Amino acid sequence: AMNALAATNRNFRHASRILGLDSKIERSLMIPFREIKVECTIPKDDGTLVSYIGFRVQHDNARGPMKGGIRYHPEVDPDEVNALAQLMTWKTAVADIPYGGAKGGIGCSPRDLSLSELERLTRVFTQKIHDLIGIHTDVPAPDMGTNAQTMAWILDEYSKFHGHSPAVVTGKPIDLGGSLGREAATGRGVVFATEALLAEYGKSIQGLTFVIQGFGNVGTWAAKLIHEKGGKVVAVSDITGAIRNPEGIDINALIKHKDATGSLNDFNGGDAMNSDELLIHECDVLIPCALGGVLNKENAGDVKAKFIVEAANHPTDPDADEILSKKGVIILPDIYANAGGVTVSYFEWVQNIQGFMWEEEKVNLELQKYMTRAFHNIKTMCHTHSCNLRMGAFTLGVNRVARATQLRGWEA
Amino acid sequence: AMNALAATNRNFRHASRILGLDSKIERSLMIPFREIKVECTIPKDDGTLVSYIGFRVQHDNARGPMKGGIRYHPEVDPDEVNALAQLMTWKTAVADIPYGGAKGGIGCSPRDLSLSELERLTRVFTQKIHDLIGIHTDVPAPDMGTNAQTMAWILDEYSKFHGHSPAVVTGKPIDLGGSLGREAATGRGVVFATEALLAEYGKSIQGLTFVIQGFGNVGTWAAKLIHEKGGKVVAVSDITGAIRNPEGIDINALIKHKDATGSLNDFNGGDAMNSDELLIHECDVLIPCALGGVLNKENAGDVKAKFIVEAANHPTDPDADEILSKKGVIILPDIYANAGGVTVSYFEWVQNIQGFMWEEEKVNLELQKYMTRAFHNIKTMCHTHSCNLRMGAFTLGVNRVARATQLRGWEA
Amino acid sequence: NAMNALAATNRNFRHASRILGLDSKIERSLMIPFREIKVECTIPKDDGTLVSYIGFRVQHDNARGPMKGGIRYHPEVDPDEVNALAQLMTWKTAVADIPYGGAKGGIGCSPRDLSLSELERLTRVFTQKIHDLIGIHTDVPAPDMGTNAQTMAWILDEYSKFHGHSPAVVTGKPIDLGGSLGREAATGRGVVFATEALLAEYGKSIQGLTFVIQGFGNVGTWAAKLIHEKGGKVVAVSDITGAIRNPEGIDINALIKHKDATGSLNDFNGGDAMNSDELLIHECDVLIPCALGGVLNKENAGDVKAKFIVEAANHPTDPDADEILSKKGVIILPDIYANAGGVTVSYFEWVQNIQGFMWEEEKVNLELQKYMTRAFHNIKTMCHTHSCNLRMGAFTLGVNRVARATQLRGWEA
Amino acid sequence: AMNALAATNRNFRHASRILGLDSKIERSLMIPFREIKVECTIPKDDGTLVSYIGFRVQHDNARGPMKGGIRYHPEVDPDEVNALAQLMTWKTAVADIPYGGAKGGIGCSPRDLSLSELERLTRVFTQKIHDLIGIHTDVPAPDMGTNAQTMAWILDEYSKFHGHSPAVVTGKPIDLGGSLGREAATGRGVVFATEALLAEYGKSIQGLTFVIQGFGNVGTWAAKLIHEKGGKVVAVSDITGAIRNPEGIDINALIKHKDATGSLNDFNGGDAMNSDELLIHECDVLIPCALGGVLNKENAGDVKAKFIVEAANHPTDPDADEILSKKGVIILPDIYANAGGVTVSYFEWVQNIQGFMWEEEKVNLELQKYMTRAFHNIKTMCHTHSCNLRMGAFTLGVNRVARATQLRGWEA
Ligand SMILES: NC(=O)c1ccc[n+]([C@@H]2O[C@H](COP(=O)([O-])OP(=O)(O)OC[C@H]3O[C@@H](n4cnc5c(N)ncnc54)[C@H](O)[C@@H]3O)[C@@H](O)[C@H]2O)c1
Ligand SMILES: NC(=O)c1ccc[n+]([C@@H]2O[C@H](COP(=O)([O-])OP(=O)(O)OC[C@H]3O[C@@H](n4cnc5c(N)ncnc54)[C@H](O)[C@@H]3O)[C@@H](O)[C@H]2O)c1
Ligand SMILES: NC(=O)c1ccc[n+]([C@@H]2O[C@H](COP(=O)([O-])OP(=O)(O)OC[C@H]3O[C@@H](n4cnc5c(N)ncnc54)[C@H](O)[C@@H]3O)[C@@H](O)[C@H]2O)c1
Ligand SMILES: NC(=O)c1ccc[n+]([C@@H]2O[C@H](COP(=O)([O-])OP(=O)(O)OC[C@H]3O[C@@H](n4cnc5c(N)ncnc54)[C@H](O)[C@@H]3O)[C@@H](O)[C@H]2O)c1
Ligand SMILES: O=C(O)CCC(O)(O)C(=O)O
Ligand SMILES: O=C(O)CCC(O)(O)C(=O)O
Ligand SMILES: O=C(O)CCC(O)(O)C(=O)O
Ligand SMILES: O=C(O)CCC(O)(O)C(=O)O
Ligand SMILES: [Ca+2]
Ligand SMILES: [Ca+2]
Ligand SMILES: [Ca+2]
Ligand SMILES: [Ca+2]
Ligand code: NA
Ligand code: NA
Repeated sequence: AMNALAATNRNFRHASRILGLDSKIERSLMIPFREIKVECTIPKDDGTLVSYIGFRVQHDNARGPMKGGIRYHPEVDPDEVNALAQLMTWKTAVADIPYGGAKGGIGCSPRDLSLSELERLTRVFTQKIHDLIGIHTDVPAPDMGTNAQTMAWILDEYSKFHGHSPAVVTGKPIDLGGSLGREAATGRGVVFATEALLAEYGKSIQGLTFVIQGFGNVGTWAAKLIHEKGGKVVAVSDITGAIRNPEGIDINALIKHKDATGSLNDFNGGDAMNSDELLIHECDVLIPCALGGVLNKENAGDVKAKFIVEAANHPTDPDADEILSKKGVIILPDIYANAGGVTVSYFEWVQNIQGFMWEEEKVNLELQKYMTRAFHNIKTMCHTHSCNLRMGAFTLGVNRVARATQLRGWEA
Repeated sequence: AMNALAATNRNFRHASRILGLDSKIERSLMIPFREIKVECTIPKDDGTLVSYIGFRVQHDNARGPMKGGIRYHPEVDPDEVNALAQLMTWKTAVADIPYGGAKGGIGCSPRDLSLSELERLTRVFTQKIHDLIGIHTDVPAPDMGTNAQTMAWILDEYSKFHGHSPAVVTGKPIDLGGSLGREAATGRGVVFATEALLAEYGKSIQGLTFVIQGFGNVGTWAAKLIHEKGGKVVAVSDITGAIRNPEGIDINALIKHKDATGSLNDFNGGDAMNSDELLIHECDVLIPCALGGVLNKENAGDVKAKFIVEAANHPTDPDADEILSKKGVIILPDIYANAGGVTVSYFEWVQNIQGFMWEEEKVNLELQKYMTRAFHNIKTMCHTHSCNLRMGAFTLGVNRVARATQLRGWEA
Repeated sequence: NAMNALAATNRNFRHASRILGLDSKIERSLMIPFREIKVECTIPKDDGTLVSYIGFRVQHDNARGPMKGGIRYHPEVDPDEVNALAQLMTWKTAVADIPYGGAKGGIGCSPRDLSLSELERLTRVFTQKIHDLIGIHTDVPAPDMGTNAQTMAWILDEYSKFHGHSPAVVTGKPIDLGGSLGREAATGRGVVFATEALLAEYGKSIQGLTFVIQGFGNVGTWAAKLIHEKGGKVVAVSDITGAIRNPEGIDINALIKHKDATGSLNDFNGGDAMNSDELLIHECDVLIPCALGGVLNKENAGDVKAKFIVEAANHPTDPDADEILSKKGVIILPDIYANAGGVTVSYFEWVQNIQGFMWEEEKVNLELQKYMTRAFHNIKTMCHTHSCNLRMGAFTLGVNRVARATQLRGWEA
Repeated sequence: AMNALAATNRNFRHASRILGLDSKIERSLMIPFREIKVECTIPKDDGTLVSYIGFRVQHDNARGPMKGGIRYHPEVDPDEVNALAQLMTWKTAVADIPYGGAKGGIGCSPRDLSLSELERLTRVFTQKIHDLIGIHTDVPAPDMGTNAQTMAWILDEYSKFHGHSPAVVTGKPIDLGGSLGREAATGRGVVFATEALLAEYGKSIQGLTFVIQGFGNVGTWAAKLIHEKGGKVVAVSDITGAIRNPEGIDINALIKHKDATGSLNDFNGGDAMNSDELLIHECDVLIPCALGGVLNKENAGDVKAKFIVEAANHPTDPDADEILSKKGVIILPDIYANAGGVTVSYFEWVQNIQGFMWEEEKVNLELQKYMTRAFHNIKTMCHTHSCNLRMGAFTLGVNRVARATQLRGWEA
């Protein structure tokens, strides 16, 4: 259970060492451009007040407007938001999209708030950060605990202060300027990333078994698209519980059952298992799709997967990376594998600022090209620097940010 | 040495209980409106880069634009800036000036920077916070390690972004719209505060002995104006050392000597003394004028003063308060005694927005009037609530802030 | 016959710089204006045909505060003149110890040749072209030659379309639109105060002395009227139409009525026509130029008969004339002091506007007197410190104050 | 050498008389929209101050945002900037790109300034004009003495005041939103223009001899691309000297030599020649790529070229035009032949505001289309008005600006 920012800074310092970065540049790159904490106090439906703290860490904007989602989750805190924001900086650079990195969140439990309370909280948070975000400054998006409806409320409230600004947030509903393909983009990108990786070993998804932790926006689309590529999704978990079927779970039936009952439990097409054995389940490919830090020094040694594809942000800490590398496990890093979301967010933003939307086929074709080119550039760094996939992506992104920073200069 | 924010929060909660504040209002008043941390990187004179982190905590704005200084000191960190900012909210309310509270700082050692480096650092910090401050939003000022020249640079840089804005900062040089009386205002207010307290016992400054920790903007003017009221300043210290004379130090001579040599303890008109027994020196009145938290559980039992007048922000922690109370020591609290600075800053801001400067005698007569009225209001709270001077001031300030907050309301 | 106005003003500035011992880099920075702006101003005439003018606003220096200075409509407006006038505003505001820097603007046009509707359109288009450059705490215009309170009303009205009601963006306004009591008369009244201050140093006063006035507009009429009411004998007056003299003194109130009724000073029953180019060399105790700059120059200065010159116009005496006149024993009270009653009461008008509350005229004129008395005292101090004449006493006072503010602001980016 | 603005105004008045332009419209089109001169004072690396005067002439914006580069050169003065700005107005209209004309510069010698000094000067200039330029107002670019790195500093400083604004300047580094093709664009467009001209005579570049004055952004690319189309570049000069080779200079070798030594002198593949006989050197096509006014009444009669293609701005004054016309020399005018720079600048601006960059193949294909179309419209004007190439282009541009001006109207 390592501190999230300590783990991410360890990876950053490793990448900086591989690159030979100057120490003063390295320090500047670590320090976020701006960290914001704001009081967010709303009346509950019964009129009583509740106060939350909202966060937006704006890590780096050398390569363009900052980009990253907003997490509503009880474990949101400054270290977590800082770690996620720094990862967005490297992720956007690896994807070669013209963004820097940011992240925000509120430490709350959304399932304990009514829809009207969530809307008020979202609008108050927007009132408290509207002057610090913007189409060409910092563009939020969903993350854990938020979704396209959350984004609609941000858009609606932001637009009161600045006029109609569809490009100020991505992950919007289609009817409010959202992009076709954005809902499925992170899971679909995970599929593309997994296919690029497996192809290096002469393999494809068909017939392989997959274990998925988390069953939300990322986990459901990754599970559904892997299954439709012929993969055997043999175990899935979420906050409610876990299920397994060694012949592969009928993911579409699982989605129906989850929507209808609110639970993975009592699914007819699988067996209840202990959630805390999900990550060490037998499989070809393990895909964490929920919280970070879940693969650590305590359980990494029990991981049975041959490949790990990080759909979640920072699911594997650096202690686990070492334990797993010794076990022969290949790890496709978060800052590449889950970048389908922010890549299609970039396409959404482009569509909005161009005032004209794309067909879904074009969105998904561009997503594939970007994921293919990013993986190609990662492999080049891995070869240049004789390093593993995580450090190939991390050095790629750090190097691109350092270049843009140096071009912009340092005089006042 | 107790954590500064923990110490201030202990005092705040006690005050809230005295007032019977609802627990949700109590929590809201603790949480700052907005906390900002920004990277401040400059080239040094030799061209090499140095990176600092700048802070501005905007604690509360219910009563008006936020107000508070900018500290350049190596121990600046988020807990310190948050504690100072919260104290500004109570202090402005105690003074009955139409401001809320804020504070900023950079963790740096100004003596280690050249004048050109300090100017670049000040201008970059201003570039990083200009969108967060403003004449009717948040109005900075000096504190430890900054002075009127610093404020000139903030004014000059801010005005590039928003046009000429003299009232955006106070403590300015007279020639750029500063107020007569502001340089001396905190020390002069300390004198008025001390006179008010002493008169409750039939006493005057004339003939009493005083010990002063620190010899900067606050300590020099407190010592000089006490001396000119006939007080005997028997010991003085600063970062370089300490000097004592039980007959009274010639403060004007000491000021000349300090300016000529940069040190205190080789002064002809006194004897060197160990700086670490200054606070426990025999005196009628002890006036800390340097860092916070210097009267604590380790040394409070050895304090020999009959009265403590808090010129520094939070020089006495709550452990020390309890120890000193049992010894019969009477403590005039920071949020009253040092409020001359922010009160004359209010007058400076008024003069700027009115476009027309006042004579110094008007500034100082208004300062006296405000300090006499605030002391009376503190005494009223002390009598109503049967509480000590610190809690009289804290409850006065918190109550005023809570009242403004409740009038503004909570709907979105 | 005149020196170039900017060369003349820079020669005075360089001399003041030398007296003060200014560093050469600071000297150069203080010469260079903050910002010079030239804009096309094209309007339809009443018959629909187009006419194009060039408008100027030179923002010379803002170290001491919002820039301040009038707008001139006159055929001889050009960049050198506007730059010279703007630089003089910087020193004048500093001499007066008001919290402003210096700017000036203008249009090279002949207002007499435009209809009122054409003048209004031109003024509104000029405002449209510079509204983003000026502002209550940035640059605050005012009248000058060829413009008046009605001109300022149109600037206010057009500017407020872009920025909301902004009374303090311009001074010299009509009283009924936020103007200050006392501003119409302020420059002439300040000229009297300044003259009284100077004469008192010689144990004299206005009563019984003789005065010659060149120009009979906002400045010249009020200087002449108020001098006359203090017992001065105004023995010659000119404007663009002609010149009249009466060695026993002209009835200024009668002359005002005659000029109003006929549009001319000529054929006034209470004086004698004279050659307008002998006006400045007429016998008198005190000569007060109240029209164009550079009118005392190499060609006529040696024939000046006045004992005192009080500069109500901006830069009426060039440095060649200064030197000639100094050898003749003529004492010259400089424009950047003597005519500062206008900008001083403009400051008061601006204060009243931003404060939302207007003053009585008695308060305005009492404050004007205080400011003019204090400024003269400070000029005398500089004269004594630097062993220099009145012009250099004022110039060094202003330059020193601007340099001090500049140094405090600093130079890093 | 004639006055630059007098020469350009003479060409403008000539074009207006060909068009029968209304005399009032003519006068308005001559008068620039807005001329700006600003103080630019910086500390040097040793801390001493230096003051420059920065200029931005915004000549005409009837057809759209104004466009034109920034020159750092000791001969920069108001007449030169006014002349270049008026030429940008006609050039943009000839190219049929939706821009008006502007130009800027600072009278300085960049080679006498350090890189940090150049950066501070550039940033201060930007501070002084940021309120007067903008994506839809006035978009600068490089010119003599500035380059992509200069533009990066303008972008960076401007974005402090207005947020990230990549389209505010063109000629940016690729890694900061620059366009592929922009660096080579002016020289490449010179090639296209020359090819369109020569084709009118059944000629092409291959085999012909060229002389080039200047060897910077424009001269190096023009010479390189001409040589790669089989042209014989027989003489080249820059500020350091001149070389000739009647069999053709190896331009790639000359570039490498120039880079390594900083001089064209002592190039192993050419002979020194007197650089003030470069323009009168025997050749088929003469291409000035440096200062304006270099062909004048004194040397035009000695010109030996058959064609002059004006890559520099206003290299030929009207006295020379007449002398050369009598000699049968054909002159392809600057406002057409060098328009590849601004045309690809337009594509860069488009890419930036669209948030999505183009392939270089597309950039260069569009450049060719635009240059071919502009030449066709110039020939149409030459035939309609029985005038030479300069007046065909000048009348095309003036007529397009006059039309847009008339549509906008004149009431307040
Ligand atoms: N949404 C995106 O576009 C996107 C993009 C890239 C990366 N990510 C990352 O993907 C991960 C999932 O995000 P999401 O958008 O799917 O969130 P979501 O809120 O839609 O779903 C989160 C899922 O995780 C489950 N979960 C929560 N705690 C769990 C626990 N302790 N054990 C097991 N399951 C648990 C929830 O029940 C739910 O199934 C996060 O790390 C997020 O930062 C999201
Ligand atoms: N300046 C104001 O208007 C103002 C207003 C209210 C309260 N305060 C408080 O007053 C105190 C002093 O502020 P200032 O403006 O005088 O600062 P300053 O920087 O002008 O001077 C600080 C002084 O403290 C001394 N000092 C520092 N560390 C010391 C140590 N360990 N022991 C002894 N002396 C030490 C320095 O040597 C110097 O004499 C601070 O708590 C500040 O927050 C300042
Ligand atoms: N108005 C102010 O508040 C103010 C303030 C300070 C200084 N000034 C200066 O005072 C002078 C006059 O300004 P004003 O406001 O009275 O202008 P105005 O337009 O009201 O009047 C100008 C006067 O000068 C006369 N004049 C013009 N050319 C002349 C010539 N060749 N010979 C003789 N007389 C001539 C006109 O006929 C008219 O009488 C100018 O130098 C101006 O810059 C004006
Ligand atoms: N850069 C563009 O995109 C662009 C676009 C259109 C037109 N132009 C025009 O092209 C010309 C060159 O611009 P650039 O971008 O190549 O500039 P640059 O600074 O990159 O290079 C200028 C070149 O001219 C040479 N030079 C200077 N003075 C000279 C002299 N007296 N004799 C001979 N050579 C001399 C320099 O040594 C250098 O080789 C200028 O007229 C410019 O306005 C530039
Ligand atoms: O779409 C975006 O802007 C961000 C997507 C994400 O923030 O969830 C992420 O990549 O972690
Ligand atoms: O004058 C001000 O606004 C600042 C006062 C201060 O921050 O130094 C303080 O009261 O601690
Ligand atoms: O009142 C003003 O602001 C300006 C007065 C004036 O510009 O005419 C001047 O002093 O020359
Ligand atoms: O690319 C631009 O916008 C301008 C190109 C240039 O200014 O150098 C020119 O055409 O002269
Ligand atoms: Ca950073
Ligand atoms: Ca609060
Ligand atoms: Ca200047
Ligand atoms: Ca025009
Ligand atoms: Na009409
Ligand atoms: Na240096």
